[PDB]
Amino acid sequence: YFQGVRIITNYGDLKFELFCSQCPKACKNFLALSASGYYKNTIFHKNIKGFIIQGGDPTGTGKGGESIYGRYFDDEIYPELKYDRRGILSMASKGAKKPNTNGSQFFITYSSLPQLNGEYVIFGKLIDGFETLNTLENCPSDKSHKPIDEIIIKDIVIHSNP
Repeated sequence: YFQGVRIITNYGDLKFELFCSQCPKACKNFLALSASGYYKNTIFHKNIKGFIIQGGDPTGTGKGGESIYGRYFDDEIYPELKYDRRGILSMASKGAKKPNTNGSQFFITYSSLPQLNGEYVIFGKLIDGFETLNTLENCPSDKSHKPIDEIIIKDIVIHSNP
């Protein structure tokens, strides 16, 4: 089952395993947006050391993005999927506060974050590119947590092992 994707950035590649069985709606959205080029030449607009790095807004402001299903789609949230390691991949939203408000924006965690458990859809985990994530974490941000130099997602591709 579970597929891999590679997020190709201007600082190197991040490889994620996606949780296909558990979170098919979140995974299909991410795959279909990725395939249609929706994430090409976009930025991570928020980067907070020891917390999260967030991108996936074609607008780059943190206000935009929509799903393949419409503006929003429903949560796939489970006790078995937790923020229990560095490199978890999730959908941004306004907290499960305003449930079922996933769009296109996503974030990657820099550590275990039990306060986020149940709050956001987790749908993958980093399996390779840990060195890339270290580099990203150390990229300076301004006071609004915006990278000073742009962190760019060139593309997100479905990875096939040779």
